[PDB]
This record gives sequence, structure tokens and C-alpha cells, in this order.
Amino acid sequence: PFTYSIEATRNLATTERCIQDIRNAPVRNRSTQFQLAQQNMLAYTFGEVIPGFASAGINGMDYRDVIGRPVENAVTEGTHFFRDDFRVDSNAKAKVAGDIFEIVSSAVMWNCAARWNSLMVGEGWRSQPRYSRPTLSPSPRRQVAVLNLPRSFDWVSLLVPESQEVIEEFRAGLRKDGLGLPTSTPDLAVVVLPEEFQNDEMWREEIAGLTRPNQILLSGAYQRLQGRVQPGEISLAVAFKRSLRSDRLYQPLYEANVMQLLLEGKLGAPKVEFEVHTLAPEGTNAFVTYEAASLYGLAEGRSAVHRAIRELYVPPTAADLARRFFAFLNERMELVNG
Amino acid sequence: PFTYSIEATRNLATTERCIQDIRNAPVRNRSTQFQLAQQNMLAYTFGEVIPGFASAGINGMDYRDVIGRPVENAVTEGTHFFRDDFRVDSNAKAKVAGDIFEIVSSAVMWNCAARWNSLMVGEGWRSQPRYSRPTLSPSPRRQVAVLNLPRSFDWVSLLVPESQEVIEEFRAGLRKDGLGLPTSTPDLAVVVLPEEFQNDEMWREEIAGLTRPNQILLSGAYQRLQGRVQPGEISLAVAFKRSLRSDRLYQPLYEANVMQLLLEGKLGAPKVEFEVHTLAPEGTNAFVTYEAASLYGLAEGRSAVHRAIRELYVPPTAADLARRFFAFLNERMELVNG
DNA sequence: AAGTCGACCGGTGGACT
DNA sequence: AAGTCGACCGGTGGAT
Ligand SMILES: [Ca+2]
Ligand SMILES: [Ca+2]
Ligand SMILES: [Ca+2]
Ligand SMILES: [Ca+2]
Repeated sequence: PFTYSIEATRNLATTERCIQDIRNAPVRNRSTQFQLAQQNMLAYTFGEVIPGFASAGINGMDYRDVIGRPVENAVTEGTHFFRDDFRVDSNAKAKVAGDIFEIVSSAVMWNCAARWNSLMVGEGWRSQPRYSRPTLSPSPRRQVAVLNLPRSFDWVSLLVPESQEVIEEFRAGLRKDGLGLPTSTPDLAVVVLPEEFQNDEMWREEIAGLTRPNQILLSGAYQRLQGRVQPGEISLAVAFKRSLRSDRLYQPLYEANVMQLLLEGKLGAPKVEFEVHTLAPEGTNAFVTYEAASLYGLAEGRSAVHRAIRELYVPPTAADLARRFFAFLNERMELVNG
Repeated sequence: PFTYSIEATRNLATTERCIQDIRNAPVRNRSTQFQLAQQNMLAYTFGEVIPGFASAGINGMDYRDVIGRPVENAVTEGTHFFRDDFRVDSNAKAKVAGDIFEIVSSAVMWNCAARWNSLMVGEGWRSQPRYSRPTLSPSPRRQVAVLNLPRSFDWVSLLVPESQEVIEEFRAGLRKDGLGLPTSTPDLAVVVLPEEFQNDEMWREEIAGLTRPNQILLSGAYQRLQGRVQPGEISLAVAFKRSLRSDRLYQPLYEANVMQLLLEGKLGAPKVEFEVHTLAPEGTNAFVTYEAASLYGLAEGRSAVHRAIRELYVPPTAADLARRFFAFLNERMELVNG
């Protein structure tokens, strides 16, 4: 559970344990001895808890503590079973903690979207936990989908075919000149729900926890929307970075720039909103770095001039992340006709 | 020395050793037991050796083994003095190996600059080791300085005050709109030598090795040129990354775009040349990534659009690194009037 | 399927203050 | 100084 429990831990099938012993089944080219079972850790720690939508204690708890809990539980489990034999590289904890930060945060936003969408289709404003009711006029056309995007994703694949074609022919021409304009992906995209889906309950249901079925539901969602999103319907891009270093700031800054060049410059979309979330900015310089103007618009006679990255957000609690996303939708979705 | 020597290691004062035992003098908040003394490692391994300018075997050796030598030498010393107690985090090796790659490569380029400059002032082409003789007409005005740039550096500070003022005025306008366009730094910049310095011999002197005094000379050089470089005289920027990961590509790509926007767009400089060096690209993805057209080149839509990053270079040997740099200077310096 | 590729970030040694 | 600030990259768990 969220709070570690030996009983709960003993009740776990060997393959459900947070630590997997691979001392006898090594990974080729790797001297790894114990693996952090990331999916098992999410199921154990957050199987019945989505922070911000759980007990008032968890919702208002320091988000750093919430995010660090799965690894802590895992290390507690490994220590119990293997004592002094238990060993995991720093880089194992780094990789997993990053994924925990992203996945959990995306789940928080997923439930935000569910509650938002329910309101949009004319139901009430669910009251527990308590968040401020949006002032925006409800409409099914103002629903959104929260899409955790996979490694190796190209965000262009979200767009309707005709918009993809504009981009493809733009690049094709660049190539015959020895140039390219590859696109990677933000960690997450919030998109206006396609009309086709605007009465599917899927997008209006809050999940109770990151059980395996729910992990899969959230991580697979983007597939349902590929080739269905209009350029202006990419409402928000988010890059999660649990901590920052000066050299690890530039991927979201660059991708934001490319998204803006393509969507605003080539496809006539409004300002593309792209933000970065972190738990540990390690100084004030990352904030300055993210004050940078989007480059394309700096050329005369191009698109609107604005920041590439709208904000570097440091969520103090899960409840604050939820509050901020609701407030964002309240503003951004006003641009969408009811 | 380059080849480990038990004797030479004995001759070392303990403060000169490559492995510092801090088991009883811990770093505050750290459980580090042994430290990788990086500057000591450079003096021990390269004190009398600049690869590409040393013995034939070292010049032609796999550059990976050359750059990997200081850490290998360090581990040997550690295992000697401390046996099974000797241990270092992979993150210590990562940090040190990265610095070695950059510093050694920069030293190679420094000696290249020295030889080029000697040629430019009419002293002929130093023949040992033997590299192809540049064909470009010699001129004191075509001398260059290789500047290993420091942490927290802003490349704009290299520029003559008049050019710095142009950039500040541009940013002033941006700050009025809540925007900005900060500049960081490449690892290294090659700049045309200011006329004021074109008969100073330090710039034509090849160093014998990375003794501590020579480390300081190379690492301090940029201070001598600050506020003296013309915008069009920033001739090459280099970013060193010993290995690549997909998320670690974007700082040079982004910074190159900004350099192009400011130097080419605001200051009328010729094409800004910015390259990335690595020993381990880990696939072909990075090469594709670095084929990207300049964002502000696309923004301007002039007759010629060029890449932000000119090349991703994987040096096979220190001699190739030297050869490539000489050939680059032979072409680029043609843009400077004799 | 399971394997080959994606992308995750934290502990480090040195310069500056 | 010892404390604070930059920027280095390598080992990881899993997804058509
Ligand atoms: Ca993801
Ligand atoms: Ca991320
Ligand atoms: Ca540097
Ligand atoms: Ca570098």
C-alpha cells in the first residue's frame, strides 16, 4: 500500500514483489543483481491511491514525499528479504524515480480530466476532494484527453492526416536540400477530445489507483487519438523532470520550439502551451533559462511572439498540481467554441 | 606517464596521487570513500603527452583508449594502494571521463592552433608529426585562438562591447514583454586572434603536455580574449559529449540556434559553425537529430538555410581530430582577408 | 512474444565566493 | 576555507 506493510508484502506473489532477484538470471552485458520492479512498485504503492484524489493526508503531503514513496517501499522490501545482500545502483533509482514522477503526475491529470469532462457533459462538479468549480461554460466540445506519450513517440502522429501531410511535404522539401526537421515528443499531451469520442464515458471516469489495468489504460490512451487531433487541439504539452541539472533543460526547450514552428508557423494554430514540471530545480537558473522567447516568431512576419516554455512548475502537493491543471483548463478551453 | 608506471606512482607526493583516500576525511553529506583526482590524473597520464602531437603509437591509437587511459591508470593505482577496499561510483567515472574527453580534445586543438598560427606568421609548417600542409595563403590576420570556455560562461562576453550592446538592446525589448533570450556556451570556441595579439608568441607555441601549468594556460585563455572578438570572428564552436543518449543531444542544438539567431541575424556574421564530438553515439538516431535545419534560418527564409549543427564527429584517433581541424581552418579562414 | 531501442536522472570533482 | 554552484555521463526497467 502507500504506507509499507509487511503483511501486504508477504501476500505478494514472487513476481509481484517490488524487488526482483535476478542474481541467477542476469541481463546480458549487465551485472545487475536486483531489479526495481517499476510496475509492481506502482501497483503496491499506488494501487488504491491517486494523489490529489485520495485521503486528505496524501493530497496535502509534500509531493516530493509522495513521489519518493515507491522507491522507499521497494528499498524497504529488498532490505527485509536480502538484508546486506540487497544492492541497487543509483542509476536504477534515478531511472525509476523519473518514471514514477511522470506516471503518477499523469494519473493525477487524468483524474482531473475525468472530473472536468463530467462537468463539461453536464453532470455536477464532483466534490471530494474539494477543488474550485470552473467558471467556464460547460460543453461536450470542451472535453480533453490526457495522453501519456510513449518513448520513441512522434507527436506529429497525433494530428489529422491532412495536417501531417503539410508537415511531411515541408520536410520532404527540406531533405532534398540536405536538411531535416525531426520531431520527438513531450512526455505528455492534453488534447481536445475528438467529436467522435465526446460521449464516451472512458474519458469521464476517475480511476481509483495505479493498478496494472489502470496503468495500461492510461499509458495506452494516446493510441485511441492518433490521427484524430487538429493542430489547434493540442492544448498543453508537459515535460516532467524530477530534478534538474543545467545540461538537462534543453530537450523540452527545443521540442517546444519545433512544435511552435510547425503548429503555429506552418499550421496556423494559436500559441502552443508547453510547460516543465520538476520537484528539484536546484537553483533559479532554470527559471531564467525557460524565459526564452520561441525562436520562430522572432523573425519578422512570422507567428506570435511568446515564451517557448510557458512556465517551470514545482508542484508542492498533488492537490496543487490538480488545482493548477483545473485552473489551466478553465482558461485554455475558453478558446474552444462551446 | 601515459603507460602506467609503478615507480612514477611511488615518486608522487600523496597530494599528487590519482586516487585520493578520503575515508577518514569525508566530503560533507557524502559517502564517497575514494576520489578521482582528475587534474592529477591528467598530469600523470598526459603530463608529457598531447595526443596527435606525441609518439606515432599514441597519435594513431584508438581515441577511445587514449581518452580512457587516465581512468584506467587511476583504477590501477587505487587497486594498488587499497586493494579490495578500492571502490568508485559510476557517476564519478562519468564526471571525470567527460572532463578528460573535453580537456584532452581541447589541448589537441590548442596545439593545432599553435601550428596553424606558426604557419600563418610565415614560419613554415612544422613537420613532426606529419600532417598535410594547408594551402590557404599564410597571414598573421588568419591566426586563431582555441578557447576552452568555463562553467557559467556566456559566449556573448567574448564580443566587442559594440556587438554586446546590440544584443542587450535586442534583449531589452524582449524583457519589456516578459521574454528573453539567454545565452549559455559551447564547450569550446575557436576565434580569430585580435590584431592586438597577432605578434604574441604564446599563441604559436605547442604545449608538451597537460602539466598543471599548461592546464591553467589553456583553461584561462578565454579571459585574454573577452570583449575583443568581432561577431564574424567566432569561427567554430564545439560541444564534447563522450557518449550520447537521446535526451542528452539538445543543449548544443539549442545553443547553436541561438548563436545563429544573434550572430547571423542580429550581428550579420557569416554562417555559424557548431559541431558535436562524441566517442559513442549509440546508434544513428543522433546523426538524424543533428541534421536539423536552423530554426531561425527557417524563420528568416533566406535563400540558403543551413543546419544548426554542422556535423556529429566521432574521432577515430587524435591524429584524425587534428587533421580534420587543420582542414576546417584551411577552408574557414579563407573568409578572413589576408 | 521478448529484444532491441528510449529516455530516465543523480553522484560526482573542480571553480567560484 | 568550506560551502555553494556548473555540468559531466553511465546504468538502468520496460514498450510492435
Ligand atoms: Ca511516457
Ligand atoms: Ca521527461
Ligand atoms: Ca569548456
Ligand atoms: Ca560538453
